[PDB]
Amino acid sequence: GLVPRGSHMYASWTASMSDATQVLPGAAPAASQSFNNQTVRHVLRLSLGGNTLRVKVSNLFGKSPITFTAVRVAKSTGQSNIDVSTDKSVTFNGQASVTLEAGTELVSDAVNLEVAPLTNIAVSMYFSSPTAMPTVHALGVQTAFIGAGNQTAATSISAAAADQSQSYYGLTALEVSSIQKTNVVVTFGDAITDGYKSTVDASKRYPNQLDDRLKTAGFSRIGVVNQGISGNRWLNDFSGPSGTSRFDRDVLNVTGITHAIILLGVNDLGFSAWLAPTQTVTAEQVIAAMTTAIVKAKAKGIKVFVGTIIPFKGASMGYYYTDAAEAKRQTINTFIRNSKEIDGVIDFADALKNPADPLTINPIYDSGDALHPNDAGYEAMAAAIDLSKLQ
Ligand SMILES: [Cl-]
Ligand SMILES: [Cl-]
Ligand code: NA
Ligand code: NA
Repeated sequence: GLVPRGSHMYASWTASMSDATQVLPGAAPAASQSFNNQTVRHVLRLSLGGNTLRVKVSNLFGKSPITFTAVRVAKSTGQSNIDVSTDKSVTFNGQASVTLEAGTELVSDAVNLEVAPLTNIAVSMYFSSPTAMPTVHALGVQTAFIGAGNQTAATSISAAAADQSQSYYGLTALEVSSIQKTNVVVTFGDAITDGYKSTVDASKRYPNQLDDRLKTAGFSRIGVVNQGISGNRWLNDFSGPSGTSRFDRDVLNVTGITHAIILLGVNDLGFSAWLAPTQTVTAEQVIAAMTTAIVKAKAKGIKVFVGTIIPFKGASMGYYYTDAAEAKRQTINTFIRNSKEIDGVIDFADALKNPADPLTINPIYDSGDALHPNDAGYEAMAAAIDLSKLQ
């Protein structure tokens, strides 16, 4: 019969936030990027369509307040171009401008813009004042366009190509409303979830390719959102907040989450040889962090899947990959494969390993650094997932 008409919001796109100024122990300080009477137009792919949308902006890692002078949305027509007939003001309690204190985030009012799954929209922000923006998604695998003055409603961004970025600035979620029964799959992890070495602007991250499989099978109401951070670790900050500290924000608190795919840990193992020798961790400490995250998500009724850690022999031998890192990887993967607490294993390691040597990534799936997959490898990761488990 008729689907009950109650409308609800669902996360359609996400980006986990990092503090661009945080550095490793013993490292030199790093400056945040700043805007000053400038517009940044972001482009993002929606996983879920629907009738209205809202934008979640962020000053989570600011050291002082920031003011979004204007925020607007429109359908993207490629590069920095928009369909101006779809341009809409994004308001916050009815106001076009909004100030976020340091450490806070805010979701906008609903915007009356009907949107379709697997389409791109542009989210444009104008900062009239000098604005430090340490709160970023560093590796967006997507071009952002920066121009002078308030260009938020302009058909394109007029500026030099050298001003472009591949980050997201203070933009962390896009939610879209629907009356339909809807699942939301959160992919949580590091660069291999984030999509590092997949083709920029091509939507070839593994969660994108999983999304493609779902829609091709007819499940337009099963969404996939990306909560990967390149360089992320379970147990220590950098790159990005530790996985254990961000799990509530980036997984449990995602609007409409029903399923989580967790793939995290290789950087806990790889960072201690050289990047961060004071942060050596054991497989047992990684397993303890995973355990607590699994317990919390299951207590919320979320279906929890854990991926095995993909082989990475050859990745900066002696300085990231080591015999100690491999032994920890083996222990962690054995724990994952035999766990009765999780709803299922996704054996990414088995799917991507080299038939000639299981400690290395399959050459056809290797971006070239022995650690990050290429587009074909991210396609193979998505192909290894049982879609009946996301129902
Ligand atoms: Cl307006
Ligand atoms: Cl690169
Ligand atoms: Na900060
Ligand atoms: Na959240």
